[PDB]
Amino acid sequence: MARAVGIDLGTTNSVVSVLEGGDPVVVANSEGSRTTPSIVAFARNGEVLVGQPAKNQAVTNVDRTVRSVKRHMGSDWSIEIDGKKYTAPEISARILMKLKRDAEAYLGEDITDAVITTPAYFNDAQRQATKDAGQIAGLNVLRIVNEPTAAALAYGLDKGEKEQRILVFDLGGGTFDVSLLEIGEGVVEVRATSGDNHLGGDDWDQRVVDWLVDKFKGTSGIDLTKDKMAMQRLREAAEKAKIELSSSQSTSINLPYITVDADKNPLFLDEQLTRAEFQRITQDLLDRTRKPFQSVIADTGISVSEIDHVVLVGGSTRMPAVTDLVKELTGGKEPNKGVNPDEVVAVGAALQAGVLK
Repeated sequence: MARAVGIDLGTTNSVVSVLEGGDPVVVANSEGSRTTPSIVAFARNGEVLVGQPAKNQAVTNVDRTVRSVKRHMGSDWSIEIDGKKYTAPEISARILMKLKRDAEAYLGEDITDAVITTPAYFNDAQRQATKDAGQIAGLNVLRIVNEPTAAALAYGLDKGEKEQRILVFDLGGGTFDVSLLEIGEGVVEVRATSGDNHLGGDDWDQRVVDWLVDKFKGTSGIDLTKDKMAMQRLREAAEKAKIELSSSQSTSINLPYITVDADKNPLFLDEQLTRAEFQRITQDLLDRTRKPFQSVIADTGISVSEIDHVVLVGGSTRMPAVTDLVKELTGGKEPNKGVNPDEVVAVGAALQAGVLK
């Protein structure tokens, strides 16, 4: 009975984990992925789309698509859709709802209890909105854990000396959260935070798209930003291009017959993006992280040599550009690998759900 799911109710992507005999296992979506886009869309027929199909229709159904609702949880923010205003609690509850339903299917049982994580900078109103979202989704929020806390829990960071210094570098899709933590008897307390609420993987992908458009245009003279379908697959290509460059030095973008030019000539986007070019481009954004990393270090008065452990969360931290930056940032103090960065927080949450009960 102690076990329950942990939910990483993320800004752009949410993840569910569950303790199975004490072993946190990340729950897969009905869509075939363990990572669920934190998007809730109302198709123009009264149909609730949560996750990837909400993402798929977002560009055409922006009218009724809510993305990154998490950014407004502590407010009175609501979207009036066909007679009903959906408050940020309710919208995020729909995520939780989908996530609950898949976990139910996965597990073959109804899990009512859950730890849901929130960013360390969320205030209690924002945490209460999260609790409310949980209750709306039929979840009984056991506790809310800060995402940095959960991240440290995920790696089982129980130092034999109790007291431990954690740097948690969170580069998610749409947000950047830096946090220094103090661990004591399984409790991971926050000492300082900083970050950039508008920097994440979305901008790194976006620069790849921009590059693709710029090079396409450079060759054909066509503004691909004017065609939404061009832009959706450019984002898919960009996403995967970044992913490939997390290990490869080069990746190939292949989007044939994208759109229509003046002469109806075959417009095949065929581009080679090197990891070096990728950095030449994206370092405009990688450099934005250096300042808030340092501001946490400065706010606590704790040098990098005094950090016992570094935790990287957010899938964008899988990039070697980020990894090497972390190595400079932390004096070579090596980030702990073994849990997927996007799943880390969910893992910790699941763990706290068992510890807690």
